[PDB]
Amino acid sequence: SRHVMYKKTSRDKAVSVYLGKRDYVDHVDSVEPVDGVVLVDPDLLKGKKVYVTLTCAFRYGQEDIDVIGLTFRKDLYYARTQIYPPVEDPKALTKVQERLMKKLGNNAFPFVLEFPDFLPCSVSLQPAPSDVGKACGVDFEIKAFSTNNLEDRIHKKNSVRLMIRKIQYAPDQPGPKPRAETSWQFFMSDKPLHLTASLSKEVFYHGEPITVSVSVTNKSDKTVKKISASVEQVSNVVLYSSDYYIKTVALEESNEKVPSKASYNHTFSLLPLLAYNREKREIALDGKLKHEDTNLASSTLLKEGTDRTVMGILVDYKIKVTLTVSGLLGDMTSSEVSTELPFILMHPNPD
Amino acid sequence: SRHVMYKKTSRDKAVSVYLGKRDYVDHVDSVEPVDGVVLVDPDLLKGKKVYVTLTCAFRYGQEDIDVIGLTFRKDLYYARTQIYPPVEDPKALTKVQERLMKKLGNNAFPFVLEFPDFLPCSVSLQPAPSDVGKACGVDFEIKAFSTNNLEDRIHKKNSVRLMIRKIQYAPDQPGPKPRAETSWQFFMSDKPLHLTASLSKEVFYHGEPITVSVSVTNKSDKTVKKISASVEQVSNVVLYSSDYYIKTVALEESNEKVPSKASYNHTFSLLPLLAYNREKREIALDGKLKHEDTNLASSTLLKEGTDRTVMGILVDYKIKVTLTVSGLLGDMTSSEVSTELPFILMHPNPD
Repeated sequence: SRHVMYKKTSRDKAVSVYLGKRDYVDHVDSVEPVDGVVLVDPDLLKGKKVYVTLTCAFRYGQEDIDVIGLTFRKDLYYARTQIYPPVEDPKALTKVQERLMKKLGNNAFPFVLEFPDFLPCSVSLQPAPSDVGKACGVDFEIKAFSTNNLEDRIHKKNSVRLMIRKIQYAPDQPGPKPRAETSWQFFMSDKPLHLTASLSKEVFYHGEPITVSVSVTNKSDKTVKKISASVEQVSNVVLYSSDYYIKTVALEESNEKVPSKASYNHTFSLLPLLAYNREKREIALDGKLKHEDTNLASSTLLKEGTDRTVMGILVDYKIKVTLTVSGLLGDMTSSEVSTELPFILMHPNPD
Repeated sequence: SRHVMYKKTSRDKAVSVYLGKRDYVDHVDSVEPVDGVVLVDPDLLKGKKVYVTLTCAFRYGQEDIDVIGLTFRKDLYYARTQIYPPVEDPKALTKVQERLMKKLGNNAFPFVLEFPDFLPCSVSLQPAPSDVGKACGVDFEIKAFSTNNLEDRIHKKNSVRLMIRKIQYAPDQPGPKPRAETSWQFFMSDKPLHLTASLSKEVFYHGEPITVSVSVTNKSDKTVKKISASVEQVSNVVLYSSDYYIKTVALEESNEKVPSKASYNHTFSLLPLLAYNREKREIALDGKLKHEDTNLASSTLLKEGTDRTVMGILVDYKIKVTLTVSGLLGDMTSSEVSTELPFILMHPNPD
């Protein structure tokens, strides 16, 4: 039984919001709803009506939504539900809504705000210290407030705001094994540099090592000086500025030589975590850096022909294995050749 | 007959330097020497001796060498030659040194400063407006000055400085044809996505179109939505800060579909010039942006096991062809796969 719960009271002692979670799982097929409870104080309400909202929104300039001096903002969703005076809709309470209701008492009014399937998940771009202002990403916010009319300035102490998150999971099995053969033919004649990278599965979760079986067969006269397997994260902003970023989030090298007429076989273990990329800036995270529950951003996925500008940021990951061949181009020069496999990265299934 | 010549007089009317060129060709095998002439005025010299220097040097912080407020500087070469009073070395004058000598008269003393083969060519990184200070690169400078002792402060008006450049050429023939087969095997069974990019040659010059013959054979159930061929420039700084940059300097897309059981054949024409990349910042050039004779930086080349930190910046270019397949990873998602060929980019042979 989960004993933990998130709550915040409006600083006029009028409204108060109570959530079980802050992180809601997008299962691709469906999304977890925001089942919550709102407390009221009819005396201090002063005959004002109370509503609850759910706002998904892209921002650009600052970290959070509720901050002065944004460069751009574009709400991607809005909902509203009157909780007091209550439009009498006695729906079945969730097991979480029971826990929150009993403790409070009679002035506890449940609610359920739903999530669309066209929205992205939570994503944030931590900017470089110098380029502070490039900061952008998608945010989510539950908010409750007391009001009379529907077109009024909501006062400082009337409102109450909880920053929530949307995180993405999907099953990795049953799934195939991605493979990539490739054969470079430099020079006269037909003597190829064969490379063969492969994966065990297409989906991966934060914390999971990513095994890449490499298989080189060097028929050329020239030698392979280094072999290296990496995880690259590409980020594409698709609102306001539309910037582009790329980061190596994991890397493992092999300084072993692979000369002519030789063959190489090794399985690299790559582990892209934020832990080893804290110092790195201009990187796509699924939250704020200071928070502990933050990881690298999940793989964005676009269905059919959805408006790309909706997603806010497009994050994708790929494996990349790179051979560093001595000679090849130039009499005495080291050149590089690579081959890239894409994969999905997501948040693991919560307990 | 070239009627043009570069000259600058020290603003004490003491020393003056006269060059035919400012751009000297590194032919990889050899380098063009700095054949020049120096003018003197024995009366105003005031019994001071005159020398001529050739200084290759990396810098970081500003555009030029002769500027106040550098963050880092590391000279990579230094030479000196006394021209007055002349150590009597009557060597044969070049055809260029003749032209400069006759016009001046009796006070014209020729000189020849040589270039090592361990030095890089001219390269510069134009920083972003925001990140001004990332500016770095290799510079070259001919300098003459009048002095008494060898350990004195050279005065403002005694010295004279000409910023010169070192540019790299090499022959493209006789040469092979780079090719790259690659075969992706996603999903169960054995149905591959075949891609085959190829080049006509390995060396290319500024201004020359780069033809890439692409050849797709889609045996998989899924469709290829887009095909794209690009030129990527990677820059690696190897002194002081050691930053990393990557830029698409040329791009050509093909929105033609390539469905299952189908085949694609087309030759893309890519043309990486600075003209189409002026707006782009954090890009490796072979000079200052404001100058007209500037292009994209040439391909750096490292021989045997040279100290990489000598070159200052490591610039490399590659062709990249990218297939954008619908489906593949995810039920209804577009993923990408690519294959990369390296090539050499250099300055063309001067007239």
